[PDB]
Amino acid sequence: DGVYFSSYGHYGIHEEMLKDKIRTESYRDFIYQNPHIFKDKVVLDVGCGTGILSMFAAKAGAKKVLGVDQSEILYQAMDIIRLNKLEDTITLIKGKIEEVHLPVEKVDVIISEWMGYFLLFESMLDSVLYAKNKYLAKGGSVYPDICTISLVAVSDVNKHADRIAFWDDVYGFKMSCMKKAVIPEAVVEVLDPKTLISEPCGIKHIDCHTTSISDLEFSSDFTLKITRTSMCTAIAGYFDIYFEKNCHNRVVFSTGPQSTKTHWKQTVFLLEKPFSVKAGEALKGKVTVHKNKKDPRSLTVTLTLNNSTQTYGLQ
Amino acid sequence: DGVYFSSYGHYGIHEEMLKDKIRTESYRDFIYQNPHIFKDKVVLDVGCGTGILSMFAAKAGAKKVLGVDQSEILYQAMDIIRLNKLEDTITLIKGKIEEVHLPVEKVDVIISEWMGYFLLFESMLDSVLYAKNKYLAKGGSVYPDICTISLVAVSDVNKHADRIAFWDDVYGFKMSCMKKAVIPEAVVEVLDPKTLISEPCGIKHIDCHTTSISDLEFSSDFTLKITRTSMCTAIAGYFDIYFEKNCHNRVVFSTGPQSTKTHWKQTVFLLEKPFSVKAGEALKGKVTVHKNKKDPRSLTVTLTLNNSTQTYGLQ
Ligand SMILES: Nc1ncnc2c1ncn2[C@@H]1O[C@H](CSCCNC(=O)NCc2ccccc2)[C@@H](O)[C@H]1O
Ligand SMILES: Nc1ncnc2c1ncn2[C@@H]1O[C@H](CSCCNC(=O)NCc2ccccc2)[C@@H](O)[C@H]1O
Repeated sequence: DGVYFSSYGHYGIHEEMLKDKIRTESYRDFIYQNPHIFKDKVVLDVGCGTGILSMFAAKAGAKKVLGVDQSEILYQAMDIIRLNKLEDTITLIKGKIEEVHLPVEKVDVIISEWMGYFLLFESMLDSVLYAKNKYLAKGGSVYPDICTISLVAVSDVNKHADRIAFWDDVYGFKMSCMKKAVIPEAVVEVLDPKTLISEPCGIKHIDCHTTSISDLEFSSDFTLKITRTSMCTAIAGYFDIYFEKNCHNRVVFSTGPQSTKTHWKQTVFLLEKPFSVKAGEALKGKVTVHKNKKDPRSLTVTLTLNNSTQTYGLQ
Repeated sequence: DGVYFSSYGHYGIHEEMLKDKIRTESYRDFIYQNPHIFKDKVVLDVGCGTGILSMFAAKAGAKKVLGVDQSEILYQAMDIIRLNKLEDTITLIKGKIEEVHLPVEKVDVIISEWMGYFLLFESMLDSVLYAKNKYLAKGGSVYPDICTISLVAVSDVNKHADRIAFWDDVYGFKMSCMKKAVIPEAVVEVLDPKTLISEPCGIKHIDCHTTSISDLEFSSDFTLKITRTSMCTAIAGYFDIYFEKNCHNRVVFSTGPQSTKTHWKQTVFLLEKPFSVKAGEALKGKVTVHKNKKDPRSLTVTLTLNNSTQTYGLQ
């Protein structure tokens, strides 16, 4: 989509992503501490951006790195690779991974940073799975290989009031009809871990080696173990990223609220009707994640909890 | 423009603007403390958004309020006015102020919140001046009536290094070619007032009663009185808003770094080549503000200082 690749044309998003130390050091450590994965191999960097994953792979001893991006950032990547004198190892190709012509039939390794808010926002894993099905050699590997999504309950009456009740009295005037636009929009924000009132519950496990495209729309029945008697005002979502297959030095990071903040923050679903929970309670709910019918890069999250159902949107 | 009015269709920008207490209380105080300006008058709210200025004017005793917005937010304004039982005083009209049909020939008062980053970003004052020339009755008033733009010198080597030098060494790789995209982009951020190294210099005075459209593209020769021997790394811009004409209770707010933060923050122009200044020095420069030839809602700021010239863009 023209709007989608246009946004990634600007250096601003690439600066934010590169300055995310948890993200950037995790990939750096994965590659530098497992050079047996890259030594003398053919590597495909899907959505290479500025191209630093391709340069990591070269440093780790890749025979050949193919960096692919549809964004205009690829022209910056070309200059960056030339500035670093790596043009004999790294080839950059402008286009969608779905339609570009590659100068090889097969690659030994696919690496990518495809993750959106709540993991699946932007639907870029579909592109990586296209690349894997078409190009990954027999016995090849895709990294990161394992991803999880988790939910956790939140009590934060003040944050709820600031976003919702706010619209009841604005300098004496009623603006209550605005609440209808607010509730269905998922909020991307850093969550104070003091406001967590449950143990986390895993709602999705993905292995990029065995997952199909169709698996990326899913339902889960979840149980949240309530740890604090309180008013439940929201459910928050986050994701964990693992580098595992054939690793001597496994790497993990979490985007959860108990972990150092990343640029992905946490995804918060505000409850239209907050409700009381008790420590020890097993809170049962159902969550379904779909691609938005209108824009398949946008997500729909359907949440059933406390005998009420709300659908939330990520952009 | 479709992109422009689309952005103002979402409640998010209206929430941010309404929660800016300095902005919102300034307009509230102006209207509530000068009701003689509104009593039994016909009022035009140009770009009414959620419509709360129209409701302020009604409370202050307006005979008739016409709220105009091209954005889809106008449908929310219609519901808000009905919820407050003000539909007999306030009429909302969907369209551009340049082309809508008004049910009156003339209005006594125009009120608007048209100000962008560095005052003139988005070029919405052109629309307010259209409305004034077409609709303002003989002896009518436009608010806010007086605006200034100021510049101030900054020393912040660390912030400069974080935005510019950062690209020289990214995990051992050279990304110096990215600096070319960064320098020309004006930064909108809250400036630490401890990093100011000059007295402010006014570069523009606008009275909305007498200013022409053509006056909104301007040049100024400025002098910054340096107060701290230091490395000058940036020039910051901000603006002041006055309610004056026929006021018994005059109202002012500043978006400057010595004042409480607003959603407009400050506009920062990073210098490609920081240079040394001395306390007592009279630093002479020239600044020109133009509409972007490609998109006239975008600004071009041409800065000459220390015998070097850089053009900066606001989106
Ligand atoms: N179908 C597609 N075909 C081709 N390109 C596509 C497609 N879908 C999306 N894209 C691009 O994918 C990127 C995603 S954002 C990651 C940038 N890469 C990056 O920082 N690498 C360095 C790095 C450093 C440390 C840790 C991780 C990564 C954008 O540039 C999109 O334009
Ligand atoms: N040519 C045009 N014709 C018609 N509408 C146009 C045109 N150019 C821009 N617009 C609209 O102008 C608004 C600017 S943003 C201020 C919203 N109003 C607001 O908060 N009022 C309440 C308030 C409270 C306290 C203090 C001040 C204000 C947007 O909604 C645009 O869609």
